[PDB]
Amino acid sequence: YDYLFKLVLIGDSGVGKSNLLSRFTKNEFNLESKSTIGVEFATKTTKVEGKVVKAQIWDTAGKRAITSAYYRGAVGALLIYDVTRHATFENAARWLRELRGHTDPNIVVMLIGNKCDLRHLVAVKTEEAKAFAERESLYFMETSALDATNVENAFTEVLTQIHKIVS
Ligand SMILES: Nc1nc2c(ncn2[C@@H]2O[C@H](COP(=O)(O)OP(=O)(O)OP(=O)(O)O)[C@@H](O)[C@H]2O)c(=O)[nH]1
Ligand SMILES: [Mg+2]
Repeated sequence: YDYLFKLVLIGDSGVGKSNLLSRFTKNEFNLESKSTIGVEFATKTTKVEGKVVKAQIWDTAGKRAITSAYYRGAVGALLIYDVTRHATFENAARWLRELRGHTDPNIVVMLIGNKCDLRHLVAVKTEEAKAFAERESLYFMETSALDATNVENAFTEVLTQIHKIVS
């Protein structure tokens, strides 16, 4: 734990939060996936622009005054929606204002369109998502936990920019 960056994943149920966490930390995809009970953790150590960082990534259910303990100390946040279900992207702003009720204004937040491997079912055009990120100063990437496309880039990018702030 040279420096340990706590990151929280948030977003509605079944957007792929847990599988995202699984593919980044252990490189595996839980097909047999159940809704997350409580909060689960997973760490990974990587070196961002030349300084070894430990990420300590928190995960919970999309569904208890545990929110404050959930967000406490988070210096990063992945706002995940499900590219194929427009209702997941719509209440991302509602996750966003909860995430800013319980964190610092300078947290590094990436909006994430997960499941980009389901190309024939995409219900969210990337320019409405890019518009929402522009409007809110969010980073943004499309990802597939199933294919691993952009998962590492999503996390390391967050980690790198966290590093630039506190370095
Ligand atoms: N095709 C495809 N399916 C995915 C992808 N990521 C997740 N899924 C599926 O979507 C379902 C939800 O996965 P989870 O990671 O458990 O969903 P979640 O966001 O963690 O939901 P909660 O933990 O209950 O809040 C699972 O059945 C996955 O198989 C993806 O990238 N591509
Ligand atoms: Mg889960």
